[PDB]
Amino acid sequence: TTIVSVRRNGHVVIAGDGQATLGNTVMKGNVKKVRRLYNDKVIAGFAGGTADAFTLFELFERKLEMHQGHLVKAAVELAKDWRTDRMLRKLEALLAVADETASLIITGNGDVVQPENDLIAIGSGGPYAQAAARALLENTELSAREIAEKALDIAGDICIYTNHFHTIEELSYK
Amino acid sequence: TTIVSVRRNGHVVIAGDGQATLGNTVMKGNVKKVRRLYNDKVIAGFAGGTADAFTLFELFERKLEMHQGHLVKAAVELAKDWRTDRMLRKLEALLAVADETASLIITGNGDVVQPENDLIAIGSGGPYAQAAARALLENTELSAREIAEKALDIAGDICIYTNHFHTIEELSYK
Amino acid sequence: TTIVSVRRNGHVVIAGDGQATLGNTVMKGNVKKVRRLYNDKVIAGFAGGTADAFTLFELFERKLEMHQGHLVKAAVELAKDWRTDRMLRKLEALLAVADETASLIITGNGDVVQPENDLIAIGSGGPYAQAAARALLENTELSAREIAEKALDIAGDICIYTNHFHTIEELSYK
Amino acid sequence: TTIVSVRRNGHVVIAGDGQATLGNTVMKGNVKKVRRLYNDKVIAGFAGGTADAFTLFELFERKLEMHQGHLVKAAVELAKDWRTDRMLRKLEALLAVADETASLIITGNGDVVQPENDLIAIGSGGPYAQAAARALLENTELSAREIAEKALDIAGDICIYTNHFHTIEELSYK
Amino acid sequence: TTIVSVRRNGHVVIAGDGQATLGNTVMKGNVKKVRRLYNDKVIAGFAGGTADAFTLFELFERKLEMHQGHLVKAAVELAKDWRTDRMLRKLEALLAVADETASLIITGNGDVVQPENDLIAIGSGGPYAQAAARALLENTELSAREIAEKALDIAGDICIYTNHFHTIEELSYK
Amino acid sequence: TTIVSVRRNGHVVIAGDGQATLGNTVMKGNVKKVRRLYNDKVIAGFAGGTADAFTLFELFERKLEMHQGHLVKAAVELAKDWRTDRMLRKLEALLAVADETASLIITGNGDVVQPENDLIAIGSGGPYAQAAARALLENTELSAREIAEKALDIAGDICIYTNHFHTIEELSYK
Amino acid sequence: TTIVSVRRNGHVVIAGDGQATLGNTVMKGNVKKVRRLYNDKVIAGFAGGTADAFTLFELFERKLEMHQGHLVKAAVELAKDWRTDRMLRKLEALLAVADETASLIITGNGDVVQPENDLIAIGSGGPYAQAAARALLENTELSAREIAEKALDIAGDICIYTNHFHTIEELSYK
Amino acid sequence: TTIVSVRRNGHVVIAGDGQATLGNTVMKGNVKKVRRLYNDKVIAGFAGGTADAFTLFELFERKLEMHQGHLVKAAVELAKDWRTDRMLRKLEALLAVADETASLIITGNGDVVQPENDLIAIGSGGPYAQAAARALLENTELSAREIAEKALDIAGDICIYTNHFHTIEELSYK
Amino acid sequence: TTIVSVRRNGHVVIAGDGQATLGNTVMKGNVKKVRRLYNDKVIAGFAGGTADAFTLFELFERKLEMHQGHLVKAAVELAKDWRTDRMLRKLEALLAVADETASLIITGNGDVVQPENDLIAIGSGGPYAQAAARALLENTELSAREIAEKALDIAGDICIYTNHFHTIEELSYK
Amino acid sequence: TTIVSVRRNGHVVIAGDGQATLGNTVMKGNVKKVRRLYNDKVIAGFAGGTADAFTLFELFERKLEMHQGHLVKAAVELAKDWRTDRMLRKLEALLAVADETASLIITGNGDVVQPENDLIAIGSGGPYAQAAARALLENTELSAREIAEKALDIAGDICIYTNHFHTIEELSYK
Amino acid sequence: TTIVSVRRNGHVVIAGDGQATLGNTVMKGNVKKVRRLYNDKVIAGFAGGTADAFTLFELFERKLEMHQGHLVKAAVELAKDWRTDRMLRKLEALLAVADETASLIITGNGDVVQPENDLIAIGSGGPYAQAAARALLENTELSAREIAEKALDIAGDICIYTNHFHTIEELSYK
Repeated sequence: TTIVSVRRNGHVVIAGDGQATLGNTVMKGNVKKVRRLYNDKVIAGFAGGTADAFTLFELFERKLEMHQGHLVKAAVELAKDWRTDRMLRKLEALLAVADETASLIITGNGDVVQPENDLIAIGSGGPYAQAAARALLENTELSAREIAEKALDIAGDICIYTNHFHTIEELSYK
Repeated sequence: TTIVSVRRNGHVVIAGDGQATLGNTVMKGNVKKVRRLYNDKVIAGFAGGTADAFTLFELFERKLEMHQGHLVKAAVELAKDWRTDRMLRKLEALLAVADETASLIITGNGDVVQPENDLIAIGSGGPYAQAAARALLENTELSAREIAEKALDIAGDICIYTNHFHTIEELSYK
Repeated sequence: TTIVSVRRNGHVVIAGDGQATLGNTVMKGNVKKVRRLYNDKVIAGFAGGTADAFTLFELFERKLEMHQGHLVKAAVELAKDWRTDRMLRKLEALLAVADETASLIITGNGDVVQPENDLIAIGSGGPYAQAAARALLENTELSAREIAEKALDIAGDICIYTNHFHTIEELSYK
Repeated sequence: TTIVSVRRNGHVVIAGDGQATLGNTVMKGNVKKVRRLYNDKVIAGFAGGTADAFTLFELFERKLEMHQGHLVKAAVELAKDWRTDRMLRKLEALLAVADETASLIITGNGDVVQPENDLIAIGSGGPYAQAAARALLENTELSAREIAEKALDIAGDICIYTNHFHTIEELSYK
Repeated sequence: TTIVSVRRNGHVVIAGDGQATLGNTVMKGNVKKVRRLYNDKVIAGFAGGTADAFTLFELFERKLEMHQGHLVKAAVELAKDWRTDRMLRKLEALLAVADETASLIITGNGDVVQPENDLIAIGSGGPYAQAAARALLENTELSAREIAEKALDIAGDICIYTNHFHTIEELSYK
Repeated sequence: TTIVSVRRNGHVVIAGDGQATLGNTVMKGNVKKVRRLYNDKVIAGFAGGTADAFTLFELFERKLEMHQGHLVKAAVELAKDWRTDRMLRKLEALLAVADETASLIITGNGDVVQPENDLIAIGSGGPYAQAAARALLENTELSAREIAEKALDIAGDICIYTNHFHTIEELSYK
Repeated sequence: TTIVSVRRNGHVVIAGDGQATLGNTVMKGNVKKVRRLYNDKVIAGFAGGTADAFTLFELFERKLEMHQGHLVKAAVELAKDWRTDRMLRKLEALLAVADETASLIITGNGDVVQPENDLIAIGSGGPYAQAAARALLENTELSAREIAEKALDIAGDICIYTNHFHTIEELSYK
Repeated sequence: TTIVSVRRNGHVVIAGDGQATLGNTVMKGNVKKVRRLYNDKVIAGFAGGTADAFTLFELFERKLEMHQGHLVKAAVELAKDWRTDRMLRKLEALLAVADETASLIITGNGDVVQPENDLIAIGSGGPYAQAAARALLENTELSAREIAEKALDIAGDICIYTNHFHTIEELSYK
Repeated sequence: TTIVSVRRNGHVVIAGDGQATLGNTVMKGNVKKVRRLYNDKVIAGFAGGTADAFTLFELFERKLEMHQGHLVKAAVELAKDWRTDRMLRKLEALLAVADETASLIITGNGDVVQPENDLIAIGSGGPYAQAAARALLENTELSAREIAEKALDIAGDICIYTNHFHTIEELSYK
Repeated sequence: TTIVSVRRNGHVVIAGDGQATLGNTVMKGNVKKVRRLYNDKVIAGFAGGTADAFTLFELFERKLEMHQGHLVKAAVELAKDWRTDRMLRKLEALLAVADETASLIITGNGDVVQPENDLIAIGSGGPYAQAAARALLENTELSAREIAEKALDIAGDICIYTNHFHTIEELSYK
Repeated sequence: TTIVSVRRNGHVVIAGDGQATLGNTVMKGNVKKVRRLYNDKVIAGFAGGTADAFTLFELFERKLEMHQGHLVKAAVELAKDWRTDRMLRKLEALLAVADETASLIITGNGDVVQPENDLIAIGSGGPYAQAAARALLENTELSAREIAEKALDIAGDICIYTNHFHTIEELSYK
């Protein structure tokens, strides 16, 4: 699994592969690991069980409604209940989420993190995608969509747990 | 253990072996690993302890009653409760279920998965059956029952933990 | 890694993938795991270190010269020296080899095996390919090349350690 | 793997399965693990690599030539060289051999063993076959062939590494 | 430990050894692992702690009184509370029980199983006894008592955890 | 640690060493591993943590009050609560207890056991003492106190974890 | 495995069981673990592989020839070469040997040991037998043969890896 | 450790870090892992012990002399002696070498490898550098030196065993 | 990870790196491992999960409110609750905290420790920094900020898990 | 850690080192592991976390007030609640305490122990100090203070976890 | 173990502790881990077995004779033979050596390393000493002897396996 997020020129994207591995076998190659949230104003991705993310995504929209869609404050309340609740503590996933404000990562340890350039790269192939996205962002004028697309393909060539099926959700704010 | 599910021409089937292995010995060769659920509208299989599935299948039917028989939504609620409950988390099994709508897999990690062609193959012999079923599904006009039957016999010849005792539950919707 | 051998209608083939994995990382995707031997009379494949097979294949040609190209007798002498020599015992690979006479497997344990229909499938993806090839060989009139090619692609879709880069060496005898 | 030897009413037999396992996968199901030796005077079986037994069986015939077909003395000389030679010490197999004189087992540790009633049962399913053969030999008047056949089928139903393909070589001396 | 149950000619029996092992030592050789229940209408055995079975046996008689002595339905209710109750879940034993209706096995996983010919064989030496009992039942006219007696003796010769002290409870219904 | 119990001629004794080992060092050599219970009507010993036994012994006396001092029935209720309670399951000890009625062992697995001649021998040196006691019990007229004393000294000379410090509690009923 | 040596009243004996265990299975119950050496002047026993002892016993006779039958000096030369030679170092066995002079143990670590009263007890059941033999030797006038026989039977009742098949070789010197 | 090789526009380079780790400690940060060979016609790098490469590089120059500077044939002769010689087999390193002809990798297993675009990336940070170099080579017109420099810096930011000290040897052939 | 605390001339500081390692890859290089607490009267650092500390730091401020900001007494109450609570016991972190009174360490084992000169150095690079700080503290007149800064850079050059990104919070009391 | 207690000539002392180890590093060398309790009438020491002992010491003074300062009875009530309370059960420490009456040890298993001569020696270096203190107490007329001082220094020279910083609290009663 | 090498102002030194640990026990505190070589022209130290270094240091002098005292070239030949020879490969030690030319480290992996400022720090306490020596070398004018002495004392205070016994060998060249 690999998920990338890039922000450039008033645009931010999130891309993820579709591979689902069971041991040394491929279970499903067209998994949709990216989706939109909060009435199309928020994009998000997840590395882990499908249902574990759907639960965290729904509760994340709840925290956004309490906080008027504030991404950072809602992310802290989600990470707060994730570590706290005995039910949510059992969930194991790596969430990635972004809006026009900023991009950040959420973990099951309760840790909320914003990467240096809002450059997110998670999953088993995350480090491989961060290496490629870091290269293009500093050496090219390519849009955030082209960077996340090419970086995810390179991660699929390297990571055995990542394939080349792609799902992207762009958000333009300019 | 091997369990196969094929969907074709308005028909969907679930087939599984009957071998139950204890270490290097066969404990029972006529295990019924396939059964019907929700008043004969749903077929299902399981790879693991027999009572572990009977517990999960009964609760899955209760999730269908709360969701009016919706397969996907009830499968998530089952996967949510599976990972969450301290008693259900001890269960170790691989569930397979299908209706006229779609086919999907349920796991103890809370992951709900629907394979590409609704082609499910689980158990120690799953990947064996999956490659035989994929070959016939694309190169023959055989019905879903004929594919799951021949694929399960091939997995029994290959997997040492799978035998040729078979149990099938077809569902026709056309 | 996956390697297939099929024999039908006076033709026999050997096909294998090109993936080379290190941990969870793909090292090389264009590895040639199939080659010809004994002045083009024999085709062979290997699952393991590249040089480990080049050493075994070289000595196997020498065993063919002492036995005048007899495949079975030279394979036993190879398997004899393989387990015997303290240098060769350190080698770890799974050999596959065939001629117009028959097809057989050679292992580092000194075990020489000729499968049921001369249908060889080895590597981490071997059993995946064997179930696909078994399905087409009984239900289709496809030539040995079409079976090994389609079976190897199915194994690459399932096995995470197998890719879709192909290398084939057919031998026609009729 | 399972191999049985029974001696009754001037008759002695050796029977074995044909399953050849590779990990959790069946490699070949029609392996001939039983053969004749010393110009049809001796019957023998083996549990292990095919070539490892062909080497030991060849040398065993030469030990019979030096000892004029004496089974016991040739078996000790084979077991003596087996542990001694650095080449033969790498071989790993369980040999079973019998003639009109007596039945005995040979191991890579150099140990030569004659069971109580000349009842040999080796391989992964050996103990399961000895349990059934011991029951029939004391409670039935069945011939040695009928006992070894039914005991081997029972071992195949229990042992996952043993199948129901059979190979037998009877020796009648009366 | 080994326990056998055979049903033939209107008769059904349950036999078990008396060995109680503590590590590599014998703790007690005259353990009574078989007893009668439900006012002498039911026979039962157990492989595990003595007190764990006495608890499950008493509760099994309770389930029989609620269900008017129905063996199958009471076995399900026992397996239901065994897996469910936090107290009973700690118990570790393998129960075997039979009446004039049928014979079945009960486990701590909650799984209820009826063997093919009502032929039960549990314990560390269970597979050894099933191999012998399967041979005699198909090849002899011996009564169920003689089969369980001879099969248990063979299991004691093979299994190091099983001795030759025997306890039997026959039930005749004809 | 070694603890012995012998019953002869209307007398029953329990003897144990006083060695307490921490790794490869002796922590204390005068431990009192034997004591009296239930108003001097019952003698008992323990191999393990001293407070683990003091907890189990106190509850065992409460079980005797509910059962009017019945040894066997109270021993089962203790073994039932031992395995069942989450706090008692953490305890690790080997209990030995006897009265004028019989002698028996209690374990943390919930197993209650009465040896053949009411001859108990537990601890790391138990099997040592058991063979010395079995020899004297059958070939001498020595009283139970003389047997348990001499057998414990023999176990101290053999077991590195057992010393010659002794504590005995005899019960005479005649 | 259990082997005992007792010396009394101008007599010395060596007794051992015949059980040969593989995992949890008895392979052979009539193994001869005791034999005579050096033209009937010396008795010996072994715990381990049968051929491992036959090799050590043969060389031990050669050490006796170089030292004119001196037991102690030849045992040191045997233990010297045992740990020394790269071939002999792979052997794993526990030797026991005695003559009219003294009794002593030989090990694969090169350790030569003569017990207190020339009372040897080795094997998995050795310490069991040693405690029984120590009890009878001090409390009875029984001959060395009666002590080793009764002590070996007690060890077989306790040790799961020791049976009651016996082999004895007495040496009378007076 | 990380080493990169890029070939573009008649130019080829080899770059590597200078970090030398000892457990979790940095031993030296200015290691020269890149050097020139064969009178400035060849550039090479190594991942491993410093002296292990100096030995292999010296012998590689001698293989170039016998083959008149032929890179491929000398690399096979080096890989042939590397696995063969008992002295060289103990060496553990990953060699990287290139000239105007082509670029290739040499391993201690004897395997000689040429990557797809002559793009070599080895060491603990090798995969991270190949991800970035692959991105720039396809999406930029940057020279081979600019790609290897930026890819090595990205690998140093990711890999904990790689630092930002650089050593480069370019070869221009045009 | 490395965290340093120095106290000198009425000043106390806490400095830490920003490296966050996942396996052999750097996850984030700008982590803020130092922060202020209790209305800017207290400085603190942490080595471990970011949210683990945010949980412990918030409760530590509550302990300061109950104890009127007393550092030592509140640190014990935090360490008491840390080891005691089933939820807090799962936390894994190394806390460092200081005020104008003293400096001390808090651990998950419940151990509260105040180093000799109030010189704290924790994390994988702690012992590295501690030896650099000890050298400057005794041989220079440098202020506590200059010591913690230079010592942290030295630990970053040595520790592979520590970088040169720095965060400091000084407290002046004079 | 090492702690010693000696009683002689109307005087009793408790001495302990100051080393606090974190893995293979020294965390703090001046730890006060000895203190006075119950209004200067009781001396005590502890091996473990500092806060864990402070909690047990305070509760120990509570038990002394309930029991009028009786050392033995209060020690039992402390060991009773230590094992019982879910909060106190998490504490891990080794307590040593003494008054003019007697000296004793308290553990987290709930075990209360009085050494033979009231000679306490706990911690990782405890056995080393007990060896030295045992020598001086029987062979010299040295006071209890001189014995505990010299024994603790010897334990520091031997134990790597013990240093030579000392803290002593003498109690004179005469 | 800790060893330091510092070079400054025409002077170079090597200092090491004298502690020798076995498990958790100090074996010897006055070990000489530093010595002179090549007729007093060279100083050296070692971390590991004493005889392992005496063998390596003797051969190193022979490598200096063949190379006329060249430190670097003789160190490579030593590291070459170290990894090469089957006898030398068993040696485990960390060598440190220096002359007026340069300072360098030698390892059993064949790795020769010269640190940045010729500042060597090896052993379990090496990294501790390196951080102290790095602090004084940049912030003080202290001579190389004063730095290595103060740095070694700091490592002994931190490392539990390092003591304050010192051995130094200075070399002045100016």
